[PDB]
Amino acid sequence: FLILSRREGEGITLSLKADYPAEELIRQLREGGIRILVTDIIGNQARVGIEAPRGVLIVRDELK
Amino acid sequence: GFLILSRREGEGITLSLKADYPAEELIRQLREGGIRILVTDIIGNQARVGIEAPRGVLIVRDELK
RNA sequence: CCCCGAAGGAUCGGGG
RNA sequence: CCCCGAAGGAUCGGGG
Repeated sequence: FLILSRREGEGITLSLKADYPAEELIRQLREGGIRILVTDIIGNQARVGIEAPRGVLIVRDELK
Repeated sequence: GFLILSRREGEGITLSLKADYPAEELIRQLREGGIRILVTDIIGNQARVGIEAPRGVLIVRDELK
């Protein structure tokens, strides 16, 4: 699980790591799947959790 | 053009890839689009969440099985 | 409730 | 600010 705070209007982008083997990934999902939990909301700040095979990159949008 | 659904503290979303979509085809769609996650709005107890993703992926609120 | 941070895979960290 | 919906790909619909 990875945890980041977003406000209204802020996003999160899920590329997939360039290196990892193509087929490799696909099974982990057909089995695993990606999990998006909204672990706690407070005032203006949503606090999200993301759980994803290690071949997916997760970046807050403001990281280019 | 993405998918909108409200969640509360502790509520989730699970992203499946449709069982019929080809293995090799999906990859193409992420390689060129990624999957995006906007928090469109926050109001009180409920978070409003936008998710943009290739028809290859099934977006379901965690409480539908 | 604010504020600030977070290249972080952790249900993140720090301040009023 | 609440309520309740939402198998829905649409920055979702309904009531105070």
